[PDB]
Amino acid sequence: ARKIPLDLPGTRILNGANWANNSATENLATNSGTLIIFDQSTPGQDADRWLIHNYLDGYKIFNMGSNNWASVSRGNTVLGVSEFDGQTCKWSIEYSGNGEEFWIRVPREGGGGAVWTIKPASSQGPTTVFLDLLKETDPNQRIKFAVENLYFQ
Repeated sequence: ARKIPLDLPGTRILNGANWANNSATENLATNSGTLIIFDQSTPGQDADRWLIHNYLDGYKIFNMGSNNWASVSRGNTVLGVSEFDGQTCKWSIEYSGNGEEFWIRVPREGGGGAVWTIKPASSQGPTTVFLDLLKETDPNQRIKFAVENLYFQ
């Protein structure tokens, strides 16, 4: 509950009422990562289901449908990448102090890493994940983990 659900591959990642989806690329040329889309609809089998596991001093976040890891992009966004990279796929997961909400943060020595920030990309959506400086009162930065056979079945 202030507990991160590890090794539970049916876990949904929520911001508010929306949950995170990811899909494997259909592009032919080399792809640098796919968007993490927050909504209340799921695009493909298991696209909304995530596995969180320890990785060194942090965590790795894996999508069961896309076979991608959530990763720090070079453009201050969070994208799903098809191969694990320890330099981009490790996250700090820090309890916010409220409820069951957490911040998912770029690892940074001394703290202060930028955090997952769920925002519409345009007035027409979609709503995706950015890496912005932490504002402790910003609802768009608060992440919750909804466990299968608890909040939903």
